[PDB]
Amino acid sequence: DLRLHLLLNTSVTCNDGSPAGYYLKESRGSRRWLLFLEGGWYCFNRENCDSRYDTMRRLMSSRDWPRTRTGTGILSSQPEENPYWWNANMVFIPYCSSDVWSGASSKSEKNEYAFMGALIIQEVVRELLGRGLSGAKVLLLAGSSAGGTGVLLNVDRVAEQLEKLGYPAIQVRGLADSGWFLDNKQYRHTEAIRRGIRYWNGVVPERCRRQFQEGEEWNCFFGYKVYPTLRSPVFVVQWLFDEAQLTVDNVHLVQEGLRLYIQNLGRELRHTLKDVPASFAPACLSHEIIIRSHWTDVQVKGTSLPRALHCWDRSLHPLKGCPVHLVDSCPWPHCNPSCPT
Ligand SMILES: Cc1ccc(C)c(OC(=O)c2ccncc2)c1
Ligand SMILES: *[C@@H]1O[C@H](CO)[C@@H](O)[C@H](O)[C@H]1NC(C)=O
Repeated sequence: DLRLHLLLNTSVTCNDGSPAGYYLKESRGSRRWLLFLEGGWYCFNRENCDSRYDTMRRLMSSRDWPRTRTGTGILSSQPEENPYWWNANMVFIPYCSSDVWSGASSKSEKNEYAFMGALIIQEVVRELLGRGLSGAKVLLLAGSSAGGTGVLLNVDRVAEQLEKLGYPAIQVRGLADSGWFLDNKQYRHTEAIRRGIRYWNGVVPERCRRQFQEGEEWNCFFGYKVYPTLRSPVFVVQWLFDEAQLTVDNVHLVQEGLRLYIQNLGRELRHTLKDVPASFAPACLSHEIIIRSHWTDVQVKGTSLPRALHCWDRSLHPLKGCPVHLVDSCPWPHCNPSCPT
């Protein structure tokens, strides 16, 4: 079990002004630290945030959080469940800012809600340095869905923060799960991101911001555009037929037009990953994420995700029998027999 700690700086808050926090399980025989960002869509104006506050309140508030959580999948401490990093120090950071981990805006006389995702990550890191993170060799910033996009937006800021605080020996890396989206044409008929950034005072990585310039920061929420601007090593996990991508595209899984649309989407996703040397992209229709207990089952070309992640660790010390670039080439959901059932 991971134990809850509410932030000691109580001005770094969830949407409703309650303190943000993190769940921690220490492993004193390890210098590896895994910090996982929870996902769960976002809200982008007063009216849709009010609706989320009525029926998704744990994603906007710490008032009802439980004292403990069980680590699962990549956050499990059992070797059978987690062949990759079972002995690491484990951190789960709840998503209570509704801003894709991008916000830097406090509640005030003009703001009904606080959007502080980018500042929550910074404050968690700062408070962990006093609890053993100061001695780490590797900090892996991981996350799923909105948390996976959050990794892409924040990994280089964590690296810069640790450099400026005087910890240049900690190697910062990212693991983005299910957060690599395409700004494609819908099957039936990006503005939500543009509106959100303004409402949240959202921030994006500086090298990407300098390319797209003022007003066009929404581009940096798209992995294929932001990834080439990043300096930290990043491993990308993405289903070729991701269910959230299909939802945004107004597809609900077939006649000829939809067959062509689905095949073209898988081809486009594969194309965006061609020059991503550390990646795992199975040809499956899924919303399943890396904290699920059976995450070990899926394989690409005979290699599982825990194995590919281990090979990535070795590569940061190509390797014989230890691949890190694993992208399916077959063109239809479940053409890989190991897809989640
Ligand atoms: C679940 C989730 C979390 C965060 C983001 C940014 C998501 O993607 C989009 O909002 C988006 C995708 C493609 N075209 C336009 C918009 C989806
Ligand atoms: C608490 O966090 C805010 C926002 O990052 C910061 O401005 C403030 O200085 C912090 N307080 C302390 C005591 O560090």
